[PDB]
Amino acid sequence: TEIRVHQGDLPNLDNYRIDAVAVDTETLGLQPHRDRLCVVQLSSGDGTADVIQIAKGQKSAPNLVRLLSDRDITKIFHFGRFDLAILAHTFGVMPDVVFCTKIASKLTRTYTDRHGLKEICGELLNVNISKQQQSSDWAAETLSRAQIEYAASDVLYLHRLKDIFEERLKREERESVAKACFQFLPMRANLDLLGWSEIDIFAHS
Amino acid sequence: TEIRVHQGDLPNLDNYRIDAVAVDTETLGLQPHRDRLCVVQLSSGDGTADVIQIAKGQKSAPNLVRLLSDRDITKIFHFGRFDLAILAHTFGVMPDVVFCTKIASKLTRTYTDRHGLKEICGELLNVNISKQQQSSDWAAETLSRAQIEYAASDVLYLHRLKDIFEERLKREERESVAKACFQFLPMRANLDLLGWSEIDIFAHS
Amino acid sequence: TEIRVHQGDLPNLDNYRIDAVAVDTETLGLQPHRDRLCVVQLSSGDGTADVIQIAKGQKSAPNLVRLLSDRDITKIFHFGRFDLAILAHTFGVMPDVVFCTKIASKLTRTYTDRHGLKEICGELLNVNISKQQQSSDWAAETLSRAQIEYAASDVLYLHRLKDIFEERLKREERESVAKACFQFLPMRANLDLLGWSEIDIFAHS
Amino acid sequence: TEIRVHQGDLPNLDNYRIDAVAVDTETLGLQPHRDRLCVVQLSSGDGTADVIQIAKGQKSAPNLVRLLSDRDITKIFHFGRFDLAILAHTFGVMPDVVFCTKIASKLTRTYTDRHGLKEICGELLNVNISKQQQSSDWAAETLSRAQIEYAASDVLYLHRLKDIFEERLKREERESVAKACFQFLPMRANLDLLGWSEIDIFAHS
Amino acid sequence: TEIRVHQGDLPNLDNYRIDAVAVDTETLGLQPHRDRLCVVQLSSGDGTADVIQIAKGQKSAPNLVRLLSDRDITKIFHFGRFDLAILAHTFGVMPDVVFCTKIASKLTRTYTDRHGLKEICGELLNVNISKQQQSSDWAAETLSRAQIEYAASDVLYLHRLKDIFEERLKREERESVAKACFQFLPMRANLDLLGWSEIDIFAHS
Amino acid sequence: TEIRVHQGDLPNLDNYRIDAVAVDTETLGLQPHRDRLCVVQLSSGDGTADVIQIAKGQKSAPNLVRLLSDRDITKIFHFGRFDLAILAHTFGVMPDVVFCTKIASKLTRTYTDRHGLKEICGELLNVNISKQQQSSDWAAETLSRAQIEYAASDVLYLHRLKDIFEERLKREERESVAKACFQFLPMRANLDLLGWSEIDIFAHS
Amino acid sequence: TEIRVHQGDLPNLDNYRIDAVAVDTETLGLQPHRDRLCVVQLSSGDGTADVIQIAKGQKSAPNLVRLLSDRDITKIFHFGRFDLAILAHTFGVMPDVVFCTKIASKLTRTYTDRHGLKEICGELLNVNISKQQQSSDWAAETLSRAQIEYAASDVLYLHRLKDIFEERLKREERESVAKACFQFLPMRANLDLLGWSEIDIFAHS
Amino acid sequence: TEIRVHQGDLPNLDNYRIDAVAVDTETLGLQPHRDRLCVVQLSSGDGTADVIQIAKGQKSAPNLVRLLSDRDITKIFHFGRFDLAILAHTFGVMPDVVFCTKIASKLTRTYTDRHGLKEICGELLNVNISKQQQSSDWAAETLSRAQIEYAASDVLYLHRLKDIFEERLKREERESVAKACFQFLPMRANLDLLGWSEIDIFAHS
Repeated sequence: TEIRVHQGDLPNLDNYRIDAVAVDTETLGLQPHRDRLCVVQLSSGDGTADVIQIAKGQKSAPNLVRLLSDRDITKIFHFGRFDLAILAHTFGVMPDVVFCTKIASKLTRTYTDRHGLKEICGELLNVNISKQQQSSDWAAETLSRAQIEYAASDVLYLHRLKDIFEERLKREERESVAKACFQFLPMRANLDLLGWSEIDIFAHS
Repeated sequence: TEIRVHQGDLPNLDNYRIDAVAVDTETLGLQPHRDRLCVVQLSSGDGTADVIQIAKGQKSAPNLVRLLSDRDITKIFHFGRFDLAILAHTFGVMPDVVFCTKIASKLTRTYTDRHGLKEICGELLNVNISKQQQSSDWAAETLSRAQIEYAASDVLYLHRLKDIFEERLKREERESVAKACFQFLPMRANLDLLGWSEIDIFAHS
Repeated sequence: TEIRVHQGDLPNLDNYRIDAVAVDTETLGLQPHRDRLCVVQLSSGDGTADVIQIAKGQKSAPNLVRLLSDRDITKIFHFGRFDLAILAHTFGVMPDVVFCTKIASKLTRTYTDRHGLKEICGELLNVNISKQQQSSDWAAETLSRAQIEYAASDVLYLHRLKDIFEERLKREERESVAKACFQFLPMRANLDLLGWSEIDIFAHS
Repeated sequence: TEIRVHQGDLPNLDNYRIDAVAVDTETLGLQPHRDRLCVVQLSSGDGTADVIQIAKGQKSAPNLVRLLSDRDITKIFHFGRFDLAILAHTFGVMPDVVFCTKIASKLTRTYTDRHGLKEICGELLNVNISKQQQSSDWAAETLSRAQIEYAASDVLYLHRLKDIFEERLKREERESVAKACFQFLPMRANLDLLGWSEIDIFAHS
Repeated sequence: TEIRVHQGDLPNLDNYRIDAVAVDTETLGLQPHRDRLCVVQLSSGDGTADVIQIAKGQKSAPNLVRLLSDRDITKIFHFGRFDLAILAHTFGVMPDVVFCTKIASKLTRTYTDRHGLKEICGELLNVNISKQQQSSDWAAETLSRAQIEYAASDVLYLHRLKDIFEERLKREERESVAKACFQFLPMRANLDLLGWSEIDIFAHS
Repeated sequence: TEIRVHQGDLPNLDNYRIDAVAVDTETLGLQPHRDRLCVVQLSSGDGTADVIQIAKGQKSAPNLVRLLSDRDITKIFHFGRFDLAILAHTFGVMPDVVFCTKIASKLTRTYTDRHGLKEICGELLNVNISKQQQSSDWAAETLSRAQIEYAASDVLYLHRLKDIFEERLKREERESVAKACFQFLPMRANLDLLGWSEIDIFAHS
Repeated sequence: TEIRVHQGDLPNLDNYRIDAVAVDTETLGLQPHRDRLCVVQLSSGDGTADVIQIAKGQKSAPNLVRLLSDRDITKIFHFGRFDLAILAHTFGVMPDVVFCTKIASKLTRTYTDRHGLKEICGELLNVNISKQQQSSDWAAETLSRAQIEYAASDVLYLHRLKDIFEERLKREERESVAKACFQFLPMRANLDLLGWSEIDIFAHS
Repeated sequence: TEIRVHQGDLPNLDNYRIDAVAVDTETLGLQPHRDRLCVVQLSSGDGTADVIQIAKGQKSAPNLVRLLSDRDITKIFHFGRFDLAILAHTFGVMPDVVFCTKIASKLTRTYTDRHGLKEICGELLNVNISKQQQSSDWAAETLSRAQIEYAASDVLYLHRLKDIFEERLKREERESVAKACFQFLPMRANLDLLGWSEIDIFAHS
């Protein structure tokens, strides 16, 4: 696979005049206020991916942010609740046209309790994703080849998954449910940033 | 306290030419598929209430349902997640313009973990609500006077709470958060009806 | 109330030529293999009760056992799962025509999670049962008056409860469910005696 | 291994003029109100099995349903509590002559806590059951060969297990216990359909 | 009631020419290695008690310790597991003739799960023990009168309890079990001193 | 007591030329990043207290911060872990000469597990603190008299507690332990602000 | 591995004129009142073992019981708490001179939390025990060779373990602790038979 | 590798004229009051290590203790909380210049919750340490070759880890936090020795 590695931002949007872009992030941890965004991955759904290393203290990435803001382009995530939070905290823009394969999995793969990306890719595409056998310092000045391949591998399959999940949501007549969930997901992320990350706001207690 | 008790439906909406109506329900239990709707309470905020007994197997209540469907009238609930579910299950109409005092409490009364209606009314209005010392047969053919007064007490104060909560949401600058939560609440209730009542659809696990 | 106290057995069945008898027991504890039966209580529903003190090592109680065996008389219990076990373990006869107010409560009082006898009697009859504020031996040669009255209070109201629960079971269309539960209850007690007292035999795990 | 795959129903009952039939199901999940019946598997106890694909919204399967309601034919299940529930919900007929290998295991294999079908077949028959390599889409229009073979494997051994268990139920003198449990099992499944699926109806709490 | 308060040790054993003595202690906490012995209380079973203040770092109390080591005198404790440990840690002598009302309660009062001294005295002697409403500094140079009376109240009733528990142990044919438990109790206390305070040494895991 | 209420800051430090000042805060909740500081309370150890209401968005309080920064003045807190965190978050200055009555209680009152201020004041001083039991909105523009009295009550007694705790720490030879804990406490609060508030940094796991 | 299999009893005691015998049992489960004794294994400590099949309903085994009753012969068990209980329940004799390798392990192998026989034999002897990969029917008329060998492996190594544990107990000066524990172990087993199997009789709660 | 094994103490400090020494211990268990220190491992950070066997009852090791006391030499531990406790308990000297790789990991490796030495060495150095298959008797008079190699492997890499963690702490600007944690760590160990080993002294509860 071809993986293009960039510093700071995309050079241009020539490769992203499309209807949907797959998006993922890597960080130093699960807490956006402590653990900075380190790498952002994008894919057009073809056999290539873009991996953008983000510098410490970087507040802007103009081309990427133009992609994130374009209402005409659906951003595909796996568990977008986190990626939306860290992206909004880092660059100040919250995407509002999104698709999340984890919510879709919870709405369609009702015969299992395993909704991780590895299990989804294995079941839906017969593609074997190999997951890192160790964690690493994503803030390293120079990423290893294994890191680059793993980061690109996290976005290469989201288009095919979205297509399959759209077929399943149509078959079982749950399209409007998913649509409402996706509409609320950015605000769920905002609730996380504001301090309710450990609270199910809709629960009785 | 004037409490008007009706069988089946309101006679008309002459008392409900207003911008917001407080709504509550009573049932035989927490599971809409097993436990039928027994009582619906309404208040215009003028210190009076309407208590409508719903018959077993009743499928229609055109005047009440006309009120519930009117998008120009905000329906105020406390923990509307349940009431919306049972109302939609019973009458086939899902309200889509709502305000929930429990979500508002969780978004504003951040200094406590106790969000029940009795406590909210106590703190915000210095009004003492006396709650039943046991449960009762809400399906009884004739409700007792104590039952009627208890049922009306659940709607008499929701307008005043909504006014106060709106002041607090404005003060802490969380109005758009609450608006998005209320917009999603009917779909959360629908998700409950469809079989996800025990699942936080946005959680990682 | 007149409470007649007997040693070992009823003198005769002159007071029990009836269709239903209320039954309760008092033991040295919850484990029938260790904790012996001490008292058996009966009521015809006429507001009087018989309290039969059972001696240590007693193997027979012929008049009582004739009552327990008579298929034309329904035995009413509250949580008969236990009483059936201790009676069968002590006298060798398992009743097979029974009614249990706890199962009936779980099938009809779906609006609460409190199914104890005190709450049922309070909510269904407005009768205040006063429960012992301390424990007792019950193996005492001579029971106190307070002890005798506390024991009688457990059988004095079961007929009225059975009548009301039968009305509710008919109303909610659960008569055949209750009948099957009562038909299985003696075997559930037998399973307890055989060693499965801590196992839900129908659970997946 | 001959596996005949059908859509909707058996062509005839020529293969099922027998005293007992092994039955299993596959669904979209564990909740009958949400997750539809997708496959029914049958076996005569021979080296072949019948796999019947059930269409979405299908209300009738007359030849199969005649088999399910034939009181002269024992239906053998593993954990029939579920299969009975989904079958009764889908076709409106509750079988009432059943044998469950999981209840039998809990009554006889008291030296282990693993009562799943794989462990039982391994210990009792030295047969190696290979389980699904993923939780596939049982609602697929065309089942894969792996799916068909896995579905058949669930019924091929239930006759031999039923035979062995009935020797250890007579050896350990538990025949009447097992018979009563099997007689109650359809009502346990009905209770599941009515809304008590999470409730041990016989427990103290 | 007469309470004699002493510094360091009894002046003599003139009041303790008896076959059994009730013993209790007070400390700065539950961990003998950190929390020193502050008070020891004794009673002959009559209407008076002796309360002995132990100084910080005190290693010897010859008259009291003489009493503790006299094998012709049974030492009565409530939950002697603790008192034996702290006494041996402080004075270097482990009593080996003991009676514990907590073990006796667990072996006889099988109809309850509350085995504390207050509950025992109330049920077996209709005596109301009033327990201090706030812990206090038992190491204070001068004990208050209320403190002294509480400390004495903890030993005044143990003889009467021992007599009743012995009657019950004979009645229920558990004398040899209880005797063997009391014989083992000092070694359980030694195990506590050696570092096994959180381990049931007889448990499977 | 005389309680002087101020907006924003002390007028001067004329009342605080002292060696130790008692400090407490009130906020909108437990999470410093979400819940703003609303009230700061101070006491010289006399019979009066100062209550300074802090406005939304206030960044500066020069007289208060002079007191908080003065290394020659010990700041007495109860559970200073929180107050230090919120003070440093609000005004940008972390006090570094502190005494915490809760740590001292945990180091000296080893005979109890209840270390709250009400219980400590009750035991050590025989002073009854009455708690609001209401939990009001401390950000209100005008505080009620009850709010002012409750807020002052939290600082009026800390000097007397500090004196007693110092006596006990000397008696049990734990002075250097307390000194080390107090020296680390500001860094524990900083760790809370940085994102480790739910992590015991010294735990094995 | 000479293994002699017998029916009912040893033919004689010619192989057991020794000072310590390794003993183990197999049953149909963990509950002696429900699960009968099926096999008894004995070893003189040499390279051979005796495996005695016990018949259903068998009440006597005179030669075995002669061995179990002999006070001059130490019975070595691993987790003798169970074996003593089932032996006493089956044959009516409680051994009173015992050694348990699990208690010894808990008193000496303080550097691990795994006290099972496999771990002990592996660490202390470098002997690899391969345990049953599936439970089995120990009541089978004919045991398989693999089954018999598994049964023999449980007694073949206990003498060597006892020798090592006694040396280690001497090294850490815990001989009298172990002796007292072994003396109490038969009464712990009796307590299990009487109904306290789930209770640590020495715990505070 | 070169591993020098000594009895009692180092002969001299000729190999330890360095700024920092890696230190680890092995014991008979986790409780210093019960489980004696058995082995001490030292490294200069080069490819060799010293392994010192400590005798039972040994109170002094002058050269080792001289090293531990020298404030110009930083002692590197992994989870030094334990080693500091056991060293001070055994030799009476509490080191006060320390670096702990577990605290450093918890302050920098925020992207994982697994902070054990094996994981750290695997991630940071790509060195695979193979750990024993169980624990072992570290009190043996003669250690095995496998024991000696396993013990040396625990100190051989701490210098390289300290260098990497120090670079990361500078990078993420947490140097002063780490320094304060390390300054408090010896007092945390002292708190463990004094009896607060199970208590987070800074927690609210």
